[PDB]
Amino acid sequence: NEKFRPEMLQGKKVIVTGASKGIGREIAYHLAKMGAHVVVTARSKEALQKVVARCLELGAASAHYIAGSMEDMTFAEEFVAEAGNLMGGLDMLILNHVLYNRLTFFHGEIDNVRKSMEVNFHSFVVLSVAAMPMLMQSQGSIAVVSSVAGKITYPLIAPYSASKFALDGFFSTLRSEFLVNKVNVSITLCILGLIDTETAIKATSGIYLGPASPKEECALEIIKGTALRQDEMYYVGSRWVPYLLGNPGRKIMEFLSAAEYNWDNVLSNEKLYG
Amino acid sequence: NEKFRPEMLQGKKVIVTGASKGIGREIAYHLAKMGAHVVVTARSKEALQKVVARCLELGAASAHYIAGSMEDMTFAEEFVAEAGNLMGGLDMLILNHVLYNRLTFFHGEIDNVRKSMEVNFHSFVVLSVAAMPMLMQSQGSIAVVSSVAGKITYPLIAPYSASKFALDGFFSTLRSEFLVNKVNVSITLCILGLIDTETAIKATSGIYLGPASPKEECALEIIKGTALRQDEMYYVGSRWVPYLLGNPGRKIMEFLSAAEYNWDNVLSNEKLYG
Ligand SMILES: NC(=O)C1=CN([C@@H]2O[C@H](COP(=O)(O)OP(=O)(O)OC[C@H]3O[C@@H](n4cnc5c(N)ncnc54)[C@H](OP(=O)(O)O)[C@@H]3O)[C@@H](O)[C@H]2O)C=CC1
Ligand SMILES: NC(=O)C1=CN([C@@H]2O[C@H](COP(=O)(O)OP(=O)(O)OC[C@H]3O[C@@H](n4cnc5c(N)ncnc54)[C@H](OP(=O)(O)O)[C@@H]3O)[C@@H](O)[C@H]2O)C=CC1
Repeated sequence: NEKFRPEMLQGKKVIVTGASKGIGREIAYHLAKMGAHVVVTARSKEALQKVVARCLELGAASAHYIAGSMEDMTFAEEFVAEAGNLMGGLDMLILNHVLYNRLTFFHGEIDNVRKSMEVNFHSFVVLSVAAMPMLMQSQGSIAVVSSVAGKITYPLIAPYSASKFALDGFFSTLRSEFLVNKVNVSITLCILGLIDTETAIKATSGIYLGPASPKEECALEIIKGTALRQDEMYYVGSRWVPYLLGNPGRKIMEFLSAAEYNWDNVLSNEKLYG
Repeated sequence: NEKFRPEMLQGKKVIVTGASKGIGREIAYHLAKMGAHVVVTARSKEALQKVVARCLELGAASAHYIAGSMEDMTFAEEFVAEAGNLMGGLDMLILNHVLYNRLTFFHGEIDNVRKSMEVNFHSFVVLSVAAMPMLMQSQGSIAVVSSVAGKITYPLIAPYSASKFALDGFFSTLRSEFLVNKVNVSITLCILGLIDTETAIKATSGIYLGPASPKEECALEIIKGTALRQDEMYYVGSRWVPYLLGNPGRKIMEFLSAAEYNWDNVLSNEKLYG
């Protein structure tokens, strides 16, 4: 476990959300080629059926889908339980689905804000909570798929960028707690630049003109970084960009701030209850 | 308009949320000493009443309170309209209320996550949307009260930190678009370190031991930065901390990314629709 080897996903039990098309579908493909057990989800029954059949073709140990909407928090919680049952456990939770709005100036569409927060952030939280016990018993891993727009802001897309930023605040804090605690569930935040997904290409078409990175490789890098158990994985179309997105200032401040807690109390209140 | 002068708030029409205690109450007092028109809100009717009477005493041009809960998006939208009518307009919207959770390791309390997102983030957005036409006609200003834990993560407090990070993703993008567009409503993100608020002193008591900055001055600095129309205002108990909080990387990458849009198309799509 220093360099990635495809063999590391052999027989591992993996959930992939938003896997009927785009990057998600690609993640399933690569996991199937590695011979992982795979449970795939999104809203479209027929699209997921195709992915499932393709994954068995490619050499998945097993492949199933459960269709539903990630704005229903009850489905999200119950999806994880079914997924565990079909696999007899869970090694990796790949949180990938997303709601995209139109690239537009914000004009007070508060329903876009709410829907984006529901689909892109709250459900990732619900999925993680439902999966935590299985991940803890397998010392497994969570991929939190985000965006450059979750580290930095871009005109158009405020609703989306709010939800992605929220992911960083929540999961980074969680990892930080897991580290002190010492939980042995790893959390990888994936910071992706523009990707040549069909929705993204259509979305950005007359609007944003920077180059797009390929989805097949993107999907691979997500699994690499999650398997290698990294805090962050950057796939952003350049080697110098990630240095400007990982602000060392925050790193230093988080480091400095830890010496400000009284760990004796914190750790013994935790053992008392909660 | 280069150095702050108390005169700049004289007769200005200001909403302050979460203003029955802590920093909010201090904001109302400072605005009253400057002779502003003030509408104050929070859930506690009797605590608000006291603050209003103190504000009139301290020299407010006028002072009123409307009590209600920022979990209720209907109240938030109707509060801004009533506030505007009491004052005949609005020059400054100070978004300060917050729900605090106990400082505890996260153990799957999804309701804390939901409620924090509701009170700390969604309501900020609803208030701003409701206020925007009055703010556009006055070319006014919004203060978005955040935290160091909205730029950086801290163990304990994950749900809170998600909400604060959300505010940065949302409002910073909003400012971006306002500059392009060219709206003339300023948005000041207030990054506060530890403040000697009663709630904060109780909350952190046996747990976090860093020094606390005074709420009276904190409240003043929030209004100076908002009146001076700053993108960001730092009040963090140190002069070098802000350097580590404002990632220059982010600013460079935002500046570079701008030249990546086709603004001709963006601006003409805006002009035809939306
Ligand atoms: N494409 C890019 O340029 C970038 C992508 N990313 C990130 O990568 C991830 C995937 O992006 P991408 O592959 O382009 O997205 P796509 O639009 O290609 O695919 C999104 C997937 O999520 C599913 N989905 C959408 N809405 C819901 C819902 N309400 N409930 C359940 N499932 C849903 C979709 O299926 P269905 O619609 O049938 O439900 C689909 O399977 C996201 O987290 C995104 O933020 C980050 C930066 C850039
Ligand atoms: N205090 C500090 O160490 C730090 C504070 N900040 C920021 O400063 C701001 C003020 O915090 P502070 O003075 O410490 O907090 P306080 O607890 O002192 O004040 C909270 C205010 O918000 C109101 N409020 C809480 N919940 C709701 C609700 N659901 N609906 C409407 N009003 C509500 C409270 O009254 P009621 O419950 O009666 O409604 C009260 O008036 C916050 O945004 C905070 O995040 C940032 C960094 C540090």
